[PDB]
Amino acid sequence: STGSATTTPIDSLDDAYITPVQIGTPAQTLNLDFDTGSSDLWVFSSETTASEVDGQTIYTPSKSTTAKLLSGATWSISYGDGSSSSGDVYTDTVSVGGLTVTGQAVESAKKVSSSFTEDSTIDGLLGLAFSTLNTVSPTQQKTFFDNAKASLDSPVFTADLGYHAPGTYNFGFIDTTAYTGSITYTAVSTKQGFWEWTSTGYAVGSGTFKSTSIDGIADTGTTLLYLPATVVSAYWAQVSGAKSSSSVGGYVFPCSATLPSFTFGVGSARIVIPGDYIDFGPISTGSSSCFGGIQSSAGIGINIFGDVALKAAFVVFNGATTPTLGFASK
Ligand SMILES: CSc1ccc(CNCCO)cc1
Repeated sequence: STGSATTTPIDSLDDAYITPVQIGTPAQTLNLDFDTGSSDLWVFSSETTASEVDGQTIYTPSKSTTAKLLSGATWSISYGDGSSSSGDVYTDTVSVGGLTVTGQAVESAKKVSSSFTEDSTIDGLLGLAFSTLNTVSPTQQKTFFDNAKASLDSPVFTADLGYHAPGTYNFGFIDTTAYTGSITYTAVSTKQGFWEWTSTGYAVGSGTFKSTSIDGIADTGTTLLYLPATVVSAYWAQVSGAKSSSSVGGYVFPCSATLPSFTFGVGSARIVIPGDYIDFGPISTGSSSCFGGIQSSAGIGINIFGDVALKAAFVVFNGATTPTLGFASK
C-alpha cells in the first residue's frame, strides 16, 4: 500500500505545516502537525478542557463506531519548546492520504498548554519519530508509520515541504519526479529515539565549505534550524546589522536586508537553503527588526534540522531494518 497527502503551511511564515488526517468511522478529518521529532498521535477532542479549545477541530470518540477506549492508558508529553499536552487513549481507524491503519492509538487531549490553544490551525500532532519515545503508559503505543510499515510497498515515508506553498508527505514510495539529481543517504542513530544523523559541514552564501561533523535531528515539527553557536555566528556575521538579542530570544536582523544562503552537507552532497527561507519577519507587528531562521542550539542540547532546512530538500525517512535518511535537492 501507499499514501500521499498534501501538507500546507499554517501561516505566511511557514511556522508549521498541517496535513489532513481521517480518524474514526464515519471519518472525522483533523489537520495534524506531522512531527518527525516525537512519537505520539494526539488530538484536540470532546474531552479537552473547554477553555483550552479556541477554534480547533475536535475528535469526538463517542461518534466513532470503531473507537475503543484503551483501558487505563494515559499520556503526557512535554516538548522541547515548553509546550505540553496530556489525556487518555483510544484505538481507532486512522487514514492519511489513502493509507489506512486500524487499531491506531489516538491520544485524546484532556489538557493542552496555552501555545496549543493559541494555534487555532493545529488540531493535534502525528508523531513520526521512533516508537521508543511514545509516552502512553502503562503500555507504550506505536506510531502510525510503525503500524503501517509492514503493509507499505517500501518501508519509507518522505517529506517534501514547500516554501510559502503546499508540499507533500508520501508513505510507502519515493516519487522520483519530486527531486532533482540523486538522493544521498546517510546513517541514522536511533539511540535517542530521533532521526539523528551527522551533517558533513556547511557554507554561508558563496563562501567556502567548512568540513565539520554536525550531529543533529531531522525534525519536521521544529520551525527553525538550530546549529552550534560557532556556525550561527559565522552565518549572521554576513548580515549587516544582525545581532543576537537576549530580550527577543535569538538573532535578529534588519528587515531591509537580503539574506545569504546557507548550505549544509549530506555526505559529499550539498543542500542549499536560499536566503529568503531564513527570514521569519518582524519580531512584533510593525517592527523593522526581523527574526532569523537560523538560531543557536547552545541552550537546547541538540542540533535541529527543522523546517528551514528540510523544506530546501526532498527528505526520505527510510524505516528499513537499519534506518537511514536520504536528502535530494529539488
Ligand atoms: C505550539 S505548536 C507546536 C508544534 C509542534 C511541536 C513539536 N516540536 C517541538 C520542538 O520544536 C511543539 C509545539
